[PDB]
Amino acid sequence: ATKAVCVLKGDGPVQGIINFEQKESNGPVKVWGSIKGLTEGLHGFVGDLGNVTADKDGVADVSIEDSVISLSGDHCIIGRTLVVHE
Amino acid sequence: ATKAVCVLKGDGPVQGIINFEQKESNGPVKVWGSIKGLTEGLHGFVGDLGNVTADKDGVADVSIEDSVISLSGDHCIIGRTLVVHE
Amino acid sequence: ATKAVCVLKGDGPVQGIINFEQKESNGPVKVWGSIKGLTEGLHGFVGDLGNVTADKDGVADVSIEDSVISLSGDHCIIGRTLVVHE
Repeated sequence: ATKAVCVLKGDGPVQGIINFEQKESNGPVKVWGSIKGLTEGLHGFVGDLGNVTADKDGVADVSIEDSVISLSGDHCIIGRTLVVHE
Repeated sequence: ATKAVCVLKGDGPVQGIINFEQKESNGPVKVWGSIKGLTEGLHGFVGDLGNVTADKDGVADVSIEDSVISLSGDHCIIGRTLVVHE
Repeated sequence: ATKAVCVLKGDGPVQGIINFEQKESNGPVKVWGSIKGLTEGLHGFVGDLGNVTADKDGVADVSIEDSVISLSGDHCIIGRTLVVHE
């Protein structure tokens, strides 16, 4: 099979198969999400209240996430500031 | 099979298969998320209240996450500041 | 099988399979998330209230996480400051 990702025979759910091949990427990558799996029965081969949680909160005014910023020059300031000339 | 990720035979759920191959990446990568698995029965081969939790909180004004910033030059300041000339 | 990650036969849930191959990466990588597994029955081969917790809190004004910053030059300051010329 030489190179082969996610090779299988039979049954059973398969979820979340990711193949990344980068050549001089120079960038941000974000993989995220929640997975839930269950197998029952399986004869001849009780309910649980639950929840998976991956949220977020928080209040701001300047928020940068998974971004690329480039500000080259003079007086490159991030956030509040005060510049007075003469 | 030479090179083979996630090779299997039979049953059972498979979740979260990630293959990363980078050549001179020079960048940020973020993998995140919660997984829950359960197997029952399996004959001839009680409910539990639960929850998985991966959240976040906090308040700010300048927030940078998983980013790439480049500010080259004079007077490169991050945060509050005060610059007076003459 | 030469090179083979996650090779198996039979049953049972499989979660969180990660393959990283970097050549001159020069970057940040973040893997995170909570996993819960349970196996019951298995004949012929009591509920527990629980929770897994991986959150975070804290308040700031300048917050940088999993980022790449490069500020080359004169007067490169991170945080509050005060610069007076003449």
